[PDB]
Amino acid sequence: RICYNHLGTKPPTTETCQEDSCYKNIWTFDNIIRRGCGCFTPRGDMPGPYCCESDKCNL
Repeated sequence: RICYNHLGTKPPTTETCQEDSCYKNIWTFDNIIRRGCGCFTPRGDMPGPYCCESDKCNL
């Protein structure tokens, strides 16, 4: 659905996707935070990223 596509420091913008969820985690590759659609990959208690089930919910 419409989730946030803001990339850590990159310019923050929303992005429509298929997963009604929105994943926003600090773990990434070159940047740091990344808001997308769905949940992160290593879901668990060790990591503390942010997944959600609403549009633009990972702001």
